[PDB]
Amino acid sequence: SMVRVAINGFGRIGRNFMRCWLQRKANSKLEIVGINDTSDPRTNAHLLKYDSMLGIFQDAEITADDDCIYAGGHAVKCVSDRNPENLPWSAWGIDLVIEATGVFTSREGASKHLSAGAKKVLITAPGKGNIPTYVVGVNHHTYDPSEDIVSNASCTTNCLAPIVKVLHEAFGIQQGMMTTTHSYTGDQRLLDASHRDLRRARAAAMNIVPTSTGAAKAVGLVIPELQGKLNGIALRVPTPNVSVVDFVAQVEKPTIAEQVNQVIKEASETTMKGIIHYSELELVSSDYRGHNASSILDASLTMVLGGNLVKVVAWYDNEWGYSQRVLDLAEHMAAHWA
Amino acid sequence: SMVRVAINGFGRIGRNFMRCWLQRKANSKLEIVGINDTSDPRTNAHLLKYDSMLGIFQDAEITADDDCIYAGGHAVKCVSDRNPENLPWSAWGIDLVIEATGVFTSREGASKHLSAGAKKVLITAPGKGNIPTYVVGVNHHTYDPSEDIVSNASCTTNCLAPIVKVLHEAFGIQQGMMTTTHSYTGDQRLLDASHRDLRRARAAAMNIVPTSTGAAKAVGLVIPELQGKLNGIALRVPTPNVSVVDFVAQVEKPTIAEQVNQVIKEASETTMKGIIHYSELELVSSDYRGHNASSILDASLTMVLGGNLVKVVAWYDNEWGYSQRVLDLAEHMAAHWA
Amino acid sequence: SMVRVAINGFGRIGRNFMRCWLQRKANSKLEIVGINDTSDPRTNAHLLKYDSMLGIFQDAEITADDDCIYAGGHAVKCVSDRNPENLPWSAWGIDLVIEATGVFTSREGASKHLSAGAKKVLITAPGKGNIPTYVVGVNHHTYDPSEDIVSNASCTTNCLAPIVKVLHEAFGIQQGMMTTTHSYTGDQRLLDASHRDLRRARAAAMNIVPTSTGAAKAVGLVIPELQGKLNGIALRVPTPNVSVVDFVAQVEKPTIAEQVNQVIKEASETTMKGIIHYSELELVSSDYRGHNASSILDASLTMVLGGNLVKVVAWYDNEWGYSQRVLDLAEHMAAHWA
Amino acid sequence: SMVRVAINGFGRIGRNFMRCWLQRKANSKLEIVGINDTSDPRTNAHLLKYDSMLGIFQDAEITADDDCIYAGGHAVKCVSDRNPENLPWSAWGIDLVIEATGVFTSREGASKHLSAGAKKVLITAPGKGNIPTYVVGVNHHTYDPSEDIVSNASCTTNCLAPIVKVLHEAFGIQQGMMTTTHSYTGDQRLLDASHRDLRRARAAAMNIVPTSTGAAKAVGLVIPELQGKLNGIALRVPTPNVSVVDFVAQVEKPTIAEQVNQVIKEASETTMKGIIHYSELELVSSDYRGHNASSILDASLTMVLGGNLVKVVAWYDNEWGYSQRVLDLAEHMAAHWA
Ligand SMILES: NC(=O)c1ccc[n+]([C@@H]2O[C@H](COP(=O)([O-])OP(=O)(O)OC[C@H]3O[C@@H](n4cnc5c(N)ncnc54)[C@H](O)[C@@H]3O)[C@@H](O)[C@H]2O)c1
Ligand SMILES: NC(=O)c1ccc[n+]([C@@H]2O[C@H](COP(=O)([O-])OP(=O)(O)OC[C@H]3O[C@@H](n4cnc5c(N)ncnc54)[C@H](O)[C@@H]3O)[C@@H](O)[C@H]2O)c1
Ligand SMILES: NC(=O)c1ccc[n+]([C@@H]2O[C@H](COP(=O)([O-])OP(=O)(O)OC[C@H]3O[C@@H](n4cnc5c(N)ncnc54)[C@H](O)[C@@H]3O)[C@@H](O)[C@H]2O)c1
Ligand SMILES: NC(=O)c1ccc[n+]([C@@H]2O[C@H](COP(=O)([O-])OP(=O)(O)OC[C@H]3O[C@@H](n4cnc5c(N)ncnc54)[C@H](O)[C@@H]3O)[C@@H](O)[C@H]2O)c1
Repeated sequence: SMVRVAINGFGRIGRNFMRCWLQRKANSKLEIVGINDTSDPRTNAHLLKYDSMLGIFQDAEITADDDCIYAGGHAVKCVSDRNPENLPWSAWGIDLVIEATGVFTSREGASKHLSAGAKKVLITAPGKGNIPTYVVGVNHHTYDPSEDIVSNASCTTNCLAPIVKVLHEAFGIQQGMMTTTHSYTGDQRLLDASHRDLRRARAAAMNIVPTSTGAAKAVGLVIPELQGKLNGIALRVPTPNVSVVDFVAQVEKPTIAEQVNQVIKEASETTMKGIIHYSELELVSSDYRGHNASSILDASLTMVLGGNLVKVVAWYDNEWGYSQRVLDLAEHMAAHWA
Repeated sequence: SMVRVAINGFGRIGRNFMRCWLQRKANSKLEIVGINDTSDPRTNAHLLKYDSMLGIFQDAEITADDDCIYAGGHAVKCVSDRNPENLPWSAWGIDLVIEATGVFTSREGASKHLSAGAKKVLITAPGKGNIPTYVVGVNHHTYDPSEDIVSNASCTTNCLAPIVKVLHEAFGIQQGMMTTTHSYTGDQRLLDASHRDLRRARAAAMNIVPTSTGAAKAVGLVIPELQGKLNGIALRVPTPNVSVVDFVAQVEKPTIAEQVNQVIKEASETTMKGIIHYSELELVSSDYRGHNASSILDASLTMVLGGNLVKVVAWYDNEWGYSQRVLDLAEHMAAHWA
Repeated sequence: SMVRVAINGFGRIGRNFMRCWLQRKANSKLEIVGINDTSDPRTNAHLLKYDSMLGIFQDAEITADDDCIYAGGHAVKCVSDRNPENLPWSAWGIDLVIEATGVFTSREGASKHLSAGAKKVLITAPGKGNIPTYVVGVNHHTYDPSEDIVSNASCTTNCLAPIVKVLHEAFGIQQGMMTTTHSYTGDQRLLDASHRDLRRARAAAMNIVPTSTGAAKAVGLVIPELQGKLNGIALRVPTPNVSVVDFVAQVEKPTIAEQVNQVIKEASETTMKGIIHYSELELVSSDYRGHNASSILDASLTMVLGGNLVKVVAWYDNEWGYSQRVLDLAEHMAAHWA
Repeated sequence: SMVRVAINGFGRIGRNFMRCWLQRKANSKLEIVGINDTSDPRTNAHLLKYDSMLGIFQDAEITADDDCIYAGGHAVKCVSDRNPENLPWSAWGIDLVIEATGVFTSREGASKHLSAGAKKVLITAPGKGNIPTYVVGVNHHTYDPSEDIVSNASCTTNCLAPIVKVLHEAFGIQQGMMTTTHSYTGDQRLLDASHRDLRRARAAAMNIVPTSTGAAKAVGLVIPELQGKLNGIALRVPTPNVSVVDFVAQVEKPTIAEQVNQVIKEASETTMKGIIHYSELELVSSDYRGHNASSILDASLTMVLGGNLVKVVAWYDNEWGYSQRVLDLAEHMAAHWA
């Protein structure tokens, strides 16, 4: 029977994850039975239904009362406590917590759900410290059913890793530089305001904002042969969703642009089907909203110089594509449950 | 000698106020000696100098250490405590606190600065309850030197009131409706997220967001004859700064557009000089950045029907113009410090 | 059998109209057989399918060659000539031309399609001079089957007129002021550049840009009792689509907000069904994308002072809603093709 | 005495060039005496003074009549003819034409100014065909005084070339990939509309838009040893001005990030002073508005892997910094006039 899931943090990723599940609900091993968030159920049902990016949820009615959010007859219990130790996970029989607050990414933070009664936690972000990290289509079959806390990495890592994996196997990646031109996120400020990062303090819709990213080093955890070989940065820019990765690799086997493209295309039809999509179309960021792939290779932009310097460019829907992956990782854990 | 001022909340209004004061510092009866804010002095010195809206501060060098921000040799002490009861106002000899956090606008909230030792508080927002409210150029000469807590109203009210006062005295305002088309503010969300107001919850730079405003009722507190005669709404739109008021009045004395324009132009040259600016130019919001007036009447947009229904439109820089008026109100209180 | 329609100008309105028709194609008396536009069929097929605002067209396959656009097997002939006198309207047997270029809105301009062979022209904009103007749900039943050139007015007029008509019949509108806070359009500039209107010359996505509008006077042509009683302005703001009308009326019959709301709700359920939608929800512009109504009354925003000064606020999707009404007007003309 | 200059095309670059000159007018060998543009002098004086990006021109009064634009007593003659063969260049004694329309970048196009009577033309864009290309601080001392038509290259080339030149001399560039994350320009569409490039057809303020750029190949013309070794792309993003270049080079001499930074910093103090600025500050795009350097190296973002794969990141103000360079190239030509 079903794995009972709770969502902790009903934010952009929490609510995209819930909409992904509501559309794949008929063939799932998961049942979302609870949400904890700092707001109330009426606010949250409103935001679940009325989304500036995804539009109005159509498939089922979404309603709320003091206690619950109702999404097409399914009643999802709600609570509101900032400290996960106090959560009613035992009383609700929660198996798996989708940890989407952004604030409990270390083992000590995420463990508080275990001590409140949950059996496992899936963190929708890179882990801090020693937390096993999975990227679906790259290393998710190495999942160890005895792990209690896992990470689904970041959106950028889920875009980059599959492409790196295909290029590494075909050409041998020796070193690699990435830049993601990335939509702003809720971590940034609307107008100039205090922040730990002096660049992310700055009005997000008016600026190109450079920032660091662990995505390129995190690829080394999911593809252990590349540990320490990749580095990169992020530029946040004034769009609200959809991002793009530009990756330049120094490879061992000399090649040309048509061959790099052919290798990716073959992978997108076979071993990376559903993970990498190969696009030959001249599209822009709006067109990739709602796309289900982790990475959409923009084949016209591929270029190679001197045999060994390879550049590829891939799109990702950082909210929705990432949430589809969280859901796939969760379904995978449900099918391998101990 | 000088009135010693502390800023509580070094946000958009706090930092605009500080820049206003640094440029009018030679003519001033105030001396800013302290800042309380939830962030540290190095962050705040960086944000003071580097502003997405105002640009790089040029007049003087701005530096910081653990304890202080230095703005052209002047040392501004810094502290960081969310609870104003704990603040060192007696120890720093603070006379006047500029209350710019947005969070202590009731008498009970603002009184915590008195009990920490400040002699007076000027709230940079409408007051809740019974707090005397002043709009410079409308009723600031009614200020009573024995008042310990005052409000400088909102940006919208400072734009609307002077125009209303001139139109009321010339034509007799019987009723009036206002809509402000207003730049987004820090109160709104960057991407759809929880908020007390379900409209302000929504991505601010992607949406037109209606909201309620007390600006129109607050005009009745500064022009007591009009209490209960005005109402209005706000539409937040995707610009970071500069706003516009549209005001439709039912008046007693029949008139036409040219005459309504002439009455405002006359007032802008005499009794409202420096408060209302009259513009015959066809400008857009960007052109009003840094403008010092509380209201800039856009004269081409004035229209009248049937003698008695009058529409006027006025611009305001909601951050900078408003902060100029906080500074004027403070200088006025300094000059009458009995 | 079918009325053969050609689209002249395959811009935002032309392409929205075509999508409207492709989704209502089974119930239709029209058949779109031709397009004239300044660009070629491959470009136009790409733009028809890939739309930043509407997303990717899903219902049918859309393809092109040198001569034609194919939308689900239906072949739409294409030509590219700036001068409508040269167009092959007789040769293609065109009955009705949808004039959507923005450039042939006078009788003399629009008559060039007649002289090229079309039997009638429907202008997707206000007409200049003496052109009969229809707003569906307000005066479209006065359409006269012998009229050869008609106007569907503007988006703003389609939003404002039905509401005015309901309020006039219930309360007696004596005078009225309108401001539309309107999404930017193709008529404006991306960055400051030359334009007939010095305000529209200015960077559209960075500014609030006031402009004149004939929408309020045009309400007098569709509701002849109100000719000369209404006036208004527009403020263009940095959203790409969806607009809002704010209307302040001086009325004869004293009233209050609840009653004004009840009169509009009643009309939305009966005589204005499908034209006015009544909303009690706290939504923002993004939520009205794709909405089929000409006006969506935002009921919480309704306010009344002194019995006789009434403010209402209504949303409209200026591209899609308006195009639905062009399609309805065209279906109406088809049904009465005497 | 003075070189008499005319501006053909009074667009973003034409008007930025004019403001650069008005501020450096006291030590110049150039005198701007005429403008040709498709609009009239009153429109153009308005746009010259009221700029959404640069703000209100302060230094001098700017006025216009039917014939002329006046900028602080200096009367600049205006004409309006799309075809440069008809221009009054002989009658106005024009020596140098600043060709800023974007439409006369080939030798045959630009020569029409010579045949109207001008002696030289400086194209504010890459040339098509065999036109000598200069980048100030890279190859401008190779100017040949007998050349009648020159190119100042693009904004991206002016940012990239100086940095490439310093890296090549210190490390030996073997191959190099660039991506510029670039503000939208007037070449793009405000809302989805026809364009030769199917990506630039798309709403520029709502999308990340990839496009090709000749900047990386054009570096090979100004640094002839690197011909054919560089390639790259552009991503247009929703900011109106200021751009950033990300450059990844494969170099011969093994190095680390601190050494790459030290070499650039030393060049910025000496041979590239005024061309490259070295910044150690954590700033965002808004902060670089109005910056006079061709390239501002963001030193914190530099990274190196395996000795030979080097990434650097540099900002540029694509309007203003580029126009300063156009002015410097023109002054250089004036000082070497034959
Ligand atoms: N593009 C993306 O948005 C994206 C993609 C991949 C991963 N992520 C990661 O997913 C996580 C969430 O990011 P997001 O974009 O949803 O941010 P968000 O701020 O929209 O969502 C966080 C939610 O958690 C709530 N919250 C905060 N602290 C809480 C607490 N102690 N208890 C309960 N609820 C709490 C917030 O109110 C909000 O509802 C972050 O770790 C982020 O790094 C984001
Ligand atoms: N257009 C405008 O921005 C505008 C105009 C007029 C009035 N106001 C009003 O001015 C006030 C502030 O507006 P803002 O736009 O500057 O907001 P903001 O969020 O930029 O500023 C608030 C500042 O105070 C800090 N803060 C919050 N709680 C605190 C506490 N308990 N102790 C100390 N510091 C705290 C924040 O960290 C921030 O630095 C509000 O009352 C607002 O309504 C704003
Ligand atoms: N919100 C709106 O967009 C809106 C709403 C209602 C009405 N309108 C009106 O509809 C009309 C078009 O608006 P739009 O927003 O679609 O503009 P747009 O610029 O997107 O569309 C015009 C189209 O016609 C083409 N064109 C221009 N001149 C031509 C000629 N001589 N021959 C053939 N084709 C030509 C353009 O290339 C473009 O494809 C205008 O009259 C406008 O006022 C627009
Ligand atoms: N970031 C930048 O804007 C940038 C930087 C470097 C180079 N450039 C180049 O500078 C040139 C101008 O670009 P821009 O951004 O000023 O564009 P723009 O469209 O703002 O300026 C072009 C001007 O020329 C006018 N014009 C067009 N055709 C004409 C003709 N036949 N005769 C006279 N005037 C005519 C236009 O009306 C406009 O005033 C282009 O070649 C562009 O590639 C642009």
